[PDB]
Amino acid sequence: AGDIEVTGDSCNNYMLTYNKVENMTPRDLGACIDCSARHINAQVAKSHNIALIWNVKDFMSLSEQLRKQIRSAAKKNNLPFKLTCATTRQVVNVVTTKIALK
Repeated sequence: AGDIEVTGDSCNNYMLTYNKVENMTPRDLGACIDCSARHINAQVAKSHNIALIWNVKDFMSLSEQLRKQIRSAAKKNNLPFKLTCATTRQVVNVVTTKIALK
């Protein structure tokens, strides 16, 4: 694979709405809920200059299938994807959707 930027600020565990919920395995769905991952619209993220900042341990908890799907969606939409060891969450100033089946 290769290089991802590593930042030191808070994470958001945001993933694009292109990664549909019904297309994940029960394992990856549980991992997203366990790390409180949220859905954000791509054009919504681009206007607010929002980057995809994932906690390293939380990103690791996802299957490699979904891990590649998230970074591929960010690249497709010219959105930066970052990793961090920070566990503090980004203050949410943009509308996002909780990932669940509800």
